[PDB]
Amino acid sequence: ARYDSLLQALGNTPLVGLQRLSPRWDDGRDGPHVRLWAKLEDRNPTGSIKDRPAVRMIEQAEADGLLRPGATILEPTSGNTGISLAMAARLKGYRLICVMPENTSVERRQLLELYGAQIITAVATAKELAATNPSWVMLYQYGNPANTDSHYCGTGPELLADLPEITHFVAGLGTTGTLMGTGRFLREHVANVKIVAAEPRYGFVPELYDPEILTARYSVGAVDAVRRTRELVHTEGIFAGISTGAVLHAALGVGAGALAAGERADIALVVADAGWKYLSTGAYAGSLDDAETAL
Amino acid sequence: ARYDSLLQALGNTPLVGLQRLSPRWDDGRDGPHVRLWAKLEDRNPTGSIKDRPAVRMIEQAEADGLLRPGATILEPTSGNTGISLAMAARLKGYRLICVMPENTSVERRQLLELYGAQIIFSSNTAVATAKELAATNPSWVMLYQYGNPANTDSHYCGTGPELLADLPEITHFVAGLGTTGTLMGTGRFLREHVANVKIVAAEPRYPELYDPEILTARYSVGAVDAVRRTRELVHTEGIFAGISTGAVLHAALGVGAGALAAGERADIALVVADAGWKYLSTGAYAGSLDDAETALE
Ligand SMILES: O=C(Nc1cccc(-c2ccccc2)c1)Nc1ccc(C(=O)O)c(O)c1
Ligand SMILES: O=C(Nc1cccc(-c2ccccc2)c1)Nc1ccc(C(=O)O)c(O)c1
Ligand SMILES: *Cc1c(COP(=O)(O)O)cnc(C)c1O
Ligand SMILES: *Cc1c(COP(=O)(O)O)cnc(C)c1O
Repeated sequence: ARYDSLLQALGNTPLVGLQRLSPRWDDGRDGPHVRLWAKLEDRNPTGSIKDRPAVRMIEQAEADGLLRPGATILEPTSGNTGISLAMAARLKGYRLICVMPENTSVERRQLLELYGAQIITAVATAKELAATNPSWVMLYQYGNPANTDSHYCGTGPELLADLPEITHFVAGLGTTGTLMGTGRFLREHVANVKIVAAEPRYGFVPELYDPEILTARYSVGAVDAVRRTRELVHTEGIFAGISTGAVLHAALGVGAGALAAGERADIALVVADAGWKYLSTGAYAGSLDDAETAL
Repeated sequence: ARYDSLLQALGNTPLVGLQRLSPRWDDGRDGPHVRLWAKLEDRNPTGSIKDRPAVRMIEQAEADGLLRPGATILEPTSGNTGISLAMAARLKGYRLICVMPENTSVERRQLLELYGAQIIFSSNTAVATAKELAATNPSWVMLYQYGNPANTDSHYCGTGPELLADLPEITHFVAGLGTTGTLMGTGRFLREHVANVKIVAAEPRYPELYDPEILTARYSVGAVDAVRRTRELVHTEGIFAGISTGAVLHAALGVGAGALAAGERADIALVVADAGWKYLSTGAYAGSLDDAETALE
């Protein structure tokens, strides 16, 4: 565990059994086990899963000759990808400018500046800004196969190593990188694997998306998401972000499926970031209806 | 990396070279290297170093027969130790009640309840209230992190061995001094294996575990210095740490400048104890440093 740079202290995230919240942790008289396992991607340099594609997208753009020393990077995001890229650019000697509206909160804005980024439909605006300079590159996490590659070459191998007996992989669907990359890999090695997606109730379709890979899709409501998140910290001591709530809700559906049909299940689910940056929204305390409108 | 419980997903935290912020990362014509290495103890179940002694103190109290199934735990803390114990108690089947003042914020309070703790407040009133609750029924226990050798043991048996393994060539270990667990435990261990090791403490300007023999230096750090360093650390190295890391880093840069001036090698390990997330609401990462200084108190 000795790294000459933070960029290497990346991935190799733990997988943790959720014994209290699993439908059936122990095999028994009433049937085989139905287990949830949690992949803690919040144990990453910036505390989110986006550290994986961020570093990969920079290394690929280098390899394709787009990125020369002292160059400048551009991307549409004011969230987790922004943070990740800013960390990674700073360390690779690059300059960053992120792509967001004025509307975007003071919290998100100041966090990016703290990491050293600079501040500026939004996908299109960005493409135009890259077309301004030869040394200005736009990585495009929504289209970039390096996003999908980072999970193919990291996340999937780690899961399979920790959980050879895996039956399902559940994860949030945003850029689609996680599900595409991890699902492509898991299918190759575990033929019977099911790849389940969790998403918000209502946008665009990413170039990375391939529908064949998914077995199922769950549309999750705010109240459900929040409730699950809260259950997850109350019961398991894991303080996750809101997308984990959605993922967990979907994973409990799947799990209830296996339990009803008397089958084994080992369900791996992605904890993509922690609850720290969602705390200011009150959503962890008070009523769930307060929390729903407060999001 | 497959764990049947979160309690095992603990320790084995990474050590990361700070190349930009190090006084001299490369050995050269002008002299030997002077390096800072960062032990990322924010990569822990609850995001702080207190996960290590919290789990240890529960396992020891079990072994000493204080903790039977369904029992209840008590401690003076509304911070990181409280969070850690609440996580750990919940998973070991125990009940928790924490001990705090009125002053303590709504943030800290709600975070503890979110982990499942219960609430008692007035720092020493609160220690005494807890004492009373152990006297209610003998199966209610107070772990006493400030006195408990299991606190010191967790760094002796984990933190130190991990450092030495990653950094055999270590010359200094720098860490914040609160309960003293980190410095005592890690320093006792490092001295046994690296004779010439220097154990430097960082603390703020104005415990039974404390042993003075162990420290080679003490640094008193001002709020403005602390905050500035924290900020430098995220700008330059991409590591978003808590305020105590700022203090630690300030001390580690003093030590480091020493070694550079005297033409000596240095490999200085320093503890990043938690992350900046829970300190962000205080504005201290933005604005003026004088705003940040008064906004912390
Ligand atoms: O896709 C995301 N979240 C997500 C995924 C799946 C489900 C939910 C969700 C959250 C609350 C309620 C219901 C669904 C949320 N997050 C996400 C965050 C950051 C970025 C980024 O580019 O910076 C992103 O592309 C997606
Ligand atoms: O020891 C701590 N911080 C620390 C240590 C050393 C130096 C400083 C510091 C911070 C700002 C300016 C100057 C010094 C701060 N924190 C700490 C947090 C929680 C607990 C707990 O028991 O719950 C604790 O015992 C200590
Ligand atoms: C990116 C992200 C997701 C979705 O992951 P993709 O691989 O982009 O689909 C979910 N939750 C959080 C917190 C994220 O940052
Ligand atoms: C506990 C703690 C310290 C001090 O550690 P001790 O081993 O108790 O001296 C410093 N910083 C943070 C954030 C802590 O939680």
